[PDB]
Amino acid sequence: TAKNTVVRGLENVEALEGGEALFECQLSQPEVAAHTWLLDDEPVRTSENAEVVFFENGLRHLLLLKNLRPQDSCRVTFLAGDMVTSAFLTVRGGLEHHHHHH
Repeated sequence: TAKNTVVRGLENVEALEGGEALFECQLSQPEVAAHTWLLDDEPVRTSENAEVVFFENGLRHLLLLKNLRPQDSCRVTFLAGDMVTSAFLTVRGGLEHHHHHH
C-alpha cells in the first residue's frame, strides 16, 4: 500500500500444439497485499503442465505452461490491485477429437 502502477500488461500469445506459453507482466509494486490470477475457470497452479513462478520479489510475474492442447484456448486474466491486465490465448491443434483424458 505505497505504490502500484502497471507498466506493461499481458499480450497475445501464439504457440503451436505441444508447445509452451510465457506471459511476462512488469509492474511497479515491490509489495504483495492482494493478488488473484484466474485464466480459465481453474486456479492457475496445478503442476508442471501449468504453474506460476516469479522473481524480483513479484516485480516480474512469469507463467509457464506446456503440452498446449487446442482446448487450452481460453482467457488469461490477472488482477493485481487497481491494475488489470488481460490477453487472449491462441494455440493451434490437429485432431478434431480426442478420447484421452477429456
